[PDB]
Amino acid sequence: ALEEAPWPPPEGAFVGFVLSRKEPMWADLLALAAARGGRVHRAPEPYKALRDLKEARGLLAKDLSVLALREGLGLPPGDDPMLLAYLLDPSNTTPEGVARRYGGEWTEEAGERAALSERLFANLWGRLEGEERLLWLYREVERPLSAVLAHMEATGVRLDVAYLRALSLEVAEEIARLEAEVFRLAGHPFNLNSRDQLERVLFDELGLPAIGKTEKTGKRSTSAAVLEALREAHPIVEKILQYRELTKLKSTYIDPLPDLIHPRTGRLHTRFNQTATATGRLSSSDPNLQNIPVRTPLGQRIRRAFIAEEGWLLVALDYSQIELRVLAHLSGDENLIRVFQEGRDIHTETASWMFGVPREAVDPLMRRAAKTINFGVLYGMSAHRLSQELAIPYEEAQAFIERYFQSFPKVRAWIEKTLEEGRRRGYVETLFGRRRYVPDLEARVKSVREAAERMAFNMPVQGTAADLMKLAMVKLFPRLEEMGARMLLQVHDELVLEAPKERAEAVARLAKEVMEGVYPLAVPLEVEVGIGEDWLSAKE
DNA sequence: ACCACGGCGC
DNA sequence: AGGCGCCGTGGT
Ligand SMILES: [Mg+2]
Ligand SMILES: [Mg+2]
Repeated sequence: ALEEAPWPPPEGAFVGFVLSRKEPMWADLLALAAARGGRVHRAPEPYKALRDLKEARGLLAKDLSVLALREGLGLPPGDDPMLLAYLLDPSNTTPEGVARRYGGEWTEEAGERAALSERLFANLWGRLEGEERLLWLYREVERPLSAVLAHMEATGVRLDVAYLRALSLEVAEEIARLEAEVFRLAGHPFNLNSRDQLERVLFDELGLPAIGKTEKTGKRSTSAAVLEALREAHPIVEKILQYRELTKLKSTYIDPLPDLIHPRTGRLHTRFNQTATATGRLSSSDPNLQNIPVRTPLGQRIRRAFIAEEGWLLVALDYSQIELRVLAHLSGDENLIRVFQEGRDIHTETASWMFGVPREAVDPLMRRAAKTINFGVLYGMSAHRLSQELAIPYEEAQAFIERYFQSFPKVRAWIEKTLEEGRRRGYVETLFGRRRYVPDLEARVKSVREAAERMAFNMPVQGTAADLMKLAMVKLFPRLEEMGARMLLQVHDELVLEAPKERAEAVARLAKEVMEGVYPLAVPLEVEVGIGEDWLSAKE
């Protein structure tokens, strides 16, 4: 019943804190408190009081550690019931949600957050009793990873502001050309960013066929699915798509980046979240690195903005084909495993297995087919979309999917076994036992059920790839710290480091070894490494 | 400002 | 290929 004692707290208290805004690097610490045995201790001066703690334990511990690091304090994050909640069920992604689900309330008062953290931790710890695989993940991956991520977020990355000015101008110049042409074809200016105004132009004024409908507003859609089907019905459609692409790039990944350069540090502090996704993959925000375009040369132009400090270099490491390697491991398909053991081009081999021709006879269009099939099958691409993407009949798409499963029958078996297990147990799991609940496999609606089926056989693969990277980051960090090198960015299956140019080569060698050897699979883990003054130069 | 929403990236 | 972070719009 509310025992309130003075600051400082006994060792092993849980902390609660309130920030002026959600982003710790940019926030003022408004209040700080700790709780132990349900006894709450409120700090009189929060920043001063941070020096009394030896670690941050509690909800959003990593975020307090980032802010402490900004302030020159080494306050590592430790136990956090968010990590436990996320292990129990990855739909647990926010403190508000976790309190709602398991008891208590996420409020705006630091003492209450401290008390909540303590009770939630005990509760969730009990709920994990006997779950040895999740507990292994907590101890070997999640808790130690949180300290790595704190350092990554607090360190940040240098941007090339002169380059971004030049890129901005170039893109602005092309947007203006496209804009003028859309208006010339429409016969009058209008707001190209307004889908409502664009709907009226395309379908009422120009009279084009309206295929699809919006999802909730019930109007004629102007989505790329519609426009693609009309790219010939009128030249304005192609210009709209080009304009949309550039404006999305500019407004998302050019215009906002310089404003994200911190006044104190001179660096951009991408935020990393380890309890955000269905699969266990790390997420980033401000900016979201995952959605920098990867197909287009546009994406490359953004990566070029990320540069090393003067006298340093960036080292970029990528797990080549890790999703397919994991699929090979999980399915045990001996044909797929052989491709990788033999160190062969996986798409050329797939093509040559698929088509029963020698690898020398595989032409680029065949390799493109194999590549699309490889990932189509992984991601649950339909025959209809496959037929669009390769520009072949629908029946030929169907045949090509069946040819793949004939060649890789244990991949077919594994997908069906995985769906059966998910339907039986209500969840699927990764190699390490990270678990995702999949209730909608029972869904009545075809669309919703099929989405659940894709999640069911994607999560084991994606989440194994995720935890391999996360384990590798945990293993690598202490070794980099000792070389005076640092971890900066993680996205997809890639890790970006920064090191003094004198030690960049040795750092690369060390990181490649650690990542390739993180865990033994039925196939080799292969890491592509590059070194450069900017991220584009390092990963090309 | 707040919100839901279309649209789009992965 | 395939839940959500992101942008700008239009409503209040
Ligand atoms: Mg685009
Ligand atoms: Mg929405």
